[PDB]
Amino acid sequence: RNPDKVVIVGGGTAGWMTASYLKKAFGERVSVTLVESGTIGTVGVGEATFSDIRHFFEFLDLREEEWMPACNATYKLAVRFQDWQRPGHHFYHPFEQMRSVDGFPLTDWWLQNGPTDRFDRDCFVMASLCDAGRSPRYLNGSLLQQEFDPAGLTMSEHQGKTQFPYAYHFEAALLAEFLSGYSKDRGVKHVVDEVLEVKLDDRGWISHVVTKEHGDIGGDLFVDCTGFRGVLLNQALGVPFVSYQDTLPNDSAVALQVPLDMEARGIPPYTRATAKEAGWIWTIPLIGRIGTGYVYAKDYCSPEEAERTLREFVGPEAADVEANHIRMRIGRSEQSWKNNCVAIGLSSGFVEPLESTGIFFIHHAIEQLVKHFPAGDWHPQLRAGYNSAVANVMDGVREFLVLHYLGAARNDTRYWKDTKTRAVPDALAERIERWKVQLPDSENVFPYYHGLPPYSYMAILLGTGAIGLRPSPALALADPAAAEKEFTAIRDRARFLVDTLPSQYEYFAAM
Amino acid sequence: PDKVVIVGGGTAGWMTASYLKKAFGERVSVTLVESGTIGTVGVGEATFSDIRHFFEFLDLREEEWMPACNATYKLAVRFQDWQRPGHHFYHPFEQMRSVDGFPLTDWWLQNGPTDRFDRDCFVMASLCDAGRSPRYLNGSLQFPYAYHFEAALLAEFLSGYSKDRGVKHVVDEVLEVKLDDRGWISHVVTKEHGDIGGDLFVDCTGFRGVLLNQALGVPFVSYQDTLPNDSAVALQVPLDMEARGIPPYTRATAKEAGWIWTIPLIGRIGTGYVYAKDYCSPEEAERTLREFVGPEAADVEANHIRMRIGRSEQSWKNNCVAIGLSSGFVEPLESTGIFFIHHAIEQLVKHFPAGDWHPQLRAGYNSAVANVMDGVREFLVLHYLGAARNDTRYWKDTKTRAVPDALAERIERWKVQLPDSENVFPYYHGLPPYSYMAILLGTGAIGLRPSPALALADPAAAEKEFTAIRDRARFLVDTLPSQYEYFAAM
Ligand SMILES: Cc1cc2nc3c(=O)[nH]c(=O)nc-3n(C[C@H](O)[C@H](O)[C@H](O)COP(=O)(O)OP(=O)(O)OC[C@H]3O[C@@H](n4cnc5c(N)ncnc54)[C@H](O)[C@@H]3O)c2cc1C
Ligand SMILES: Cc1cc2nc3c(=O)[nH]c(=O)nc-3n(C[C@H](O)[C@H](O)[C@H](O)COP(=O)(O)OP(=O)(O)OC[C@H]3O[C@@H](n4cnc5c(N)ncnc54)[C@H](O)[C@@H]3O)c2cc1C
Ligand SMILES: [Cl-]
Ligand SMILES: [Cl-]
Repeated sequence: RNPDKVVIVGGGTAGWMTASYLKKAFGERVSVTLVESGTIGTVGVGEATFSDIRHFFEFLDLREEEWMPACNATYKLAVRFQDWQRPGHHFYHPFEQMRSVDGFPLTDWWLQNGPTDRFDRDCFVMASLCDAGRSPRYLNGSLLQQEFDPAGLTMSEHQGKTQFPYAYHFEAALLAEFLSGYSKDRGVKHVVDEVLEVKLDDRGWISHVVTKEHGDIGGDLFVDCTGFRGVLLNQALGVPFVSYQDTLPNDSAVALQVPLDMEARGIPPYTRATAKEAGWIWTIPLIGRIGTGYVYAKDYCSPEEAERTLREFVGPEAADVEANHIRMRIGRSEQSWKNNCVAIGLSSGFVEPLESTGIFFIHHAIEQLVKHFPAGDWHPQLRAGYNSAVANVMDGVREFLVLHYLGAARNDTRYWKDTKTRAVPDALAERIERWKVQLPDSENVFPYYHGLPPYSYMAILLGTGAIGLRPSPALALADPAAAEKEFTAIRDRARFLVDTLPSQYEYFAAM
Repeated sequence: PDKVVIVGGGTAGWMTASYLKKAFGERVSVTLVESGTIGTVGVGEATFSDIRHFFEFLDLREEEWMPACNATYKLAVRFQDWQRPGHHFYHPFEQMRSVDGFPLTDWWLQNGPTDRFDRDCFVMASLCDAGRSPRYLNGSLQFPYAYHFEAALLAEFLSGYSKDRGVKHVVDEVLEVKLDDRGWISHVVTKEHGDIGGDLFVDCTGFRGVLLNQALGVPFVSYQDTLPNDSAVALQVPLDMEARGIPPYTRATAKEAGWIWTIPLIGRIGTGYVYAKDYCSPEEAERTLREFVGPEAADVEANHIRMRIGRSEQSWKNNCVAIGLSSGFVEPLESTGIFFIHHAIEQLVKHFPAGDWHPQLRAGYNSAVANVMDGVREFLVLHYLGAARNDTRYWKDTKTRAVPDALAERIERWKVQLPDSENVFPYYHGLPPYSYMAILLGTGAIGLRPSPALALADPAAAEKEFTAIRDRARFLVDTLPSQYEYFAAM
């Protein structure tokens, strides 16, 4: 009858997303205490989200009016992949549902007889808005419809049935500060101190966390949000961490924060991923500045050269700003939940920000935490269900990311030559063989949930260009009519939206 | 044009012929060869949640085909006496509702109003108990309801539909299937129409499997080690449906050595006894069925059937694809027979070999077909593993029989975790997570727990949703007409 006590260790994005979500879900029925270090800094990045993100704010009962201005937040409709196939060309991976004609996806029709040479513009409306720098909403908060006009879906069904599950760019520090206010206004205890030790009982479970100036803080469930450190799960409980470095070599990153005149430049409604000599560079647009970073493998490029490459790429306005060098831990823990300790965030695992899935992992974890929340005698099946769910999301996204590099047609430097000599898991090698003949569907991809629908695999395959696809033979005998009218309908609405929608700065100037 | 030759014309063949001709047409040539001495099986009266998409693909409105086939509506399947004598529950064609991330059945396990989950969580469960029509007397209406109909009448209707679009029809005996060098099919030899050749051959010859199983020697994987029901005896009983109404559902009444189906049609009921030989002989299986229906079924002829339970090792070999009973079959507990056909012909259009036969296309089709069979099979075993009835030797053996290691493990999860999208059969097999919920909750031999989180959650949003369902049901029952009144008007 006494409220279960949850102790959260870490004041990063993971920690406050957990505290606010847990407190919103259970209210005063659950006591939440968040302990964070005052000397240890947060990772400083993580500023683009995934198609899942809208569900998180809806669960928190937060409208865009309340949180977006305080975080310098902007809209994200897609990820623009630049120069991944050949110099000077780009394609979008949009957060938009794939339309089908007579049981066949529009991309399959596009392979038979597509209008233009860009699959993304023909099959996705969002690709036209991105190329025009358009805001998804008119000057009155009206989404893609001039006149005005919610939904109770879970996270998975949101990104599965919502036609336009767009995302956001935002400052990772401002969001954490906002969620700290959201949490503390709902009864979340805040303790700023260092956790010196994790005291375990006789049976190996966490008894309490030993702080320096606040004594022993105990509880029933301990949540590790200490980042790459893994203070509780990896260090204290000794849960082994498995690396993904063998399939995804990128281990390093260097990032800047560049204040720019977001007016002459404009605010592009997407994250850009420009392919480079030893990796790729991200461009995350915000209100007032852009967040840019070079994700690379240091075996192909020195940290010194990587920073200079990044500064040249942005230009003179980034010549003197501080550069943040990060050594990434790529992979995941063998299990994210052992005994009474569950890791959420960088402590659980991480893959390179190629598709901005970092915050997605956190969002998925806390949702699965509520779903598999213990209150009785802790049934092993509950913990097993959580660990398999979290691992499948990680393992699935990892396949999707390797596919980016196996599909890349770029082949100039040693880094991009080695991307095809590197050994892949046998599972993905077989699906690629299936995908060459049978364009990816719900039955030839990774079987368990991992946030990626078939049209995502379609977009990366069609856009990166090295893996040749074919249109299914049935479309050579089908009446192309209906498909050509669907192609026309997409082109028509796109032309209407581009000519009627405002830029983002215009939208954000109108409060 | 690509030449497709279909052997067999008993629902499997005509659904294939009409679907292909509507999908492609003129750019594909279809020839159907059916025996004029060998008949259809000839049952298959109830359908599944997929069936509406089939008629929509054929561009057929309900009024075009339903009266011609004596068709009625199927809102659910009523499982009777599977847990205890006199108790029943429904497995409806209605989406499960979610409150704060948890399915309504999970909330019901925590603090449900009534002792009947189906009445609390499903609206149509109230309509079934009240014998309501899903449509008003003026045609008004996610509810993927199915149909009951005469399989014989639908076959003739589709034949007309097929031949009205260029499907070449031949009535003759296929006496031989001649194989070329590779082992593919050159042509089939008829009795007096000569050889009929083509590029693709479709085996729809039923349990015989003349083309796939006999001519090409594709092995058959038996499911009888986990599903012993191998026999069936069926009747067609003309009735004054006005007196006792037309139920908007298929009933599955558990019996001493199996179960009995009751399929309501226009002017008659389709009913049969699915059973296992070791527990019941065909003669007393007939006796039981007649006593179950009554004096109205004392003189009507009885159709005895030896069922082949399982699936072919592969349904597509070389240039031959088997569709229907030739591909595989499981007992009609959930009416998945025509669903298997509808799925197969849809996969056939998807994996159509208009291109010069890539092995990956054939591999994809066989995987889709096999997993639907394996998934449904797992779902049907759950009916018997979950059934609390324990009176006869037949029902006691359902708890000592062999159980797939995969099933046994995810059952142990379901007892705690409850069926979701991540702990069921991971590939498409027509059954959503809420279908598994209904069977477990209804049959009652397998106990379940609510999620421990719901003990700490605010019930307000859930209690509101239960009330919203009961209110909508109360209104619908009071305003909707009988299913009989509906068809009597139209
Ligand atoms: C280069 C890089 C780029 C990224 N890009 C993206 C992106 O584009 N989109 C996206 O969604 N995600 C991205 N991510 C991931 C994202 O940044 C993280 O998931 C999130 O921002 C922070 O997760 P975290 O709190 O676990 O990490 P951290 O910021 O490291 O959290 C650590 C917290 O725990 C505290 N702490 C640590 N040890 C102790 C201790 N003994 N005692 C007390 N407190 C302690 C620390 O003080 C700190 O508050 C990126 C990550 C990196 C490294
Ligand atoms: C007891 C029982 C109950 C069932 N209940 C349901 C239900 O409730 N709901 C549902 O959806 N499905 C049900 N089914 C399945 C359903 O009956 C079938 O899916 C469908 O109705 C018939 O499939 P078929 O054409 O492959 O079989 P068949 O009817 O046997 O087709 C055989 C055809 O091929 C011809 N033929 C055979 N050999 C030759 C030859 N050498 N040469 C030329 N022609 C040949 C025959 O003349 C015949 O026309 C049930 C099946 C059984 C046995
Ligand atoms: Cl990321
Ligand atoms: Cl069936």
